[PDB]
Amino acid sequence: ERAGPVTWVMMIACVVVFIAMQILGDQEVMLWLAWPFDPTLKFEFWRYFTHALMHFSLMHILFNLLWWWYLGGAVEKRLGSGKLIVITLISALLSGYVQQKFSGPWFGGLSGVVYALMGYVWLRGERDPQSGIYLQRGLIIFALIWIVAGWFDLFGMSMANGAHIAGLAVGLAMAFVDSL
Ligand SMILES: *C(=O)C[C@@H](NC(=O)OC1CCCC1)c1ccccc1
Ligand SMILES: O=C1C[C@@H](c2ccccc2)N1C(=O)OC1CCCC1
Ligand SMILES: [Cl-]
Ligand SMILES: [Cl-]
Repeated sequence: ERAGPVTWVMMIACVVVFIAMQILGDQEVMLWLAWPFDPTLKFEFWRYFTHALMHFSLMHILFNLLWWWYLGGAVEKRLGSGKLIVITLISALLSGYVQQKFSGPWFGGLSGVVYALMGYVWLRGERDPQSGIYLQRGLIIFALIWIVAGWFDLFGMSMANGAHIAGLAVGLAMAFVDSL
């Protein structure tokens, strides 16, 4: 029993980066991995994605990776690595875009991506049971509680509601496309 290669490599990468952040401090790692925060950086193309790899607390990374492991892992197993890769790239790009637009380039984390995955697995199951992909009732509840936590700032997070929504929109859009 094991998480697929994308699911696994993403978790490893997040952990390595989290470690780098402990050794060097958050700021220094952000200096290299954050969304372009200066026009002289706009052509360092890894930055449009690598912001998703940074986490700022234990909770952040523990919870993001837990949801990534479960939702990302299920999508990878049942729908393929390619599917997970595309959901990840698109949600990371759009949620990052929306985030920097409203609040500037200093942010990070897999939240945009897990919102997408959450939206994807849920809607897919709603519209296409026979797909084998669905979000259990109990998990819908826990997902909702964390959405509330982020919406009303019960727990301080890196990204704002807008970027979380942008992540969700991506997942819903792809599930919708997929269930035609
Ligand atoms: C990202 O939004 C950070 C939070 N993760 C999250 O809320 O994900 C839920 C689970 C399914 C999608 C919404 C977060 C949670 C706990 C601690 C810190 C950050
Ligand atoms: O988020 C989530 C899903 C739920 C959960 C359920 C079982 C194991 C781990 C996580 N959860 C969460 O926030 O649960 C809290 C209550 C008990 C563990 C932490
Ligand atoms: Cl595993
Ligand atoms: Cl966040």
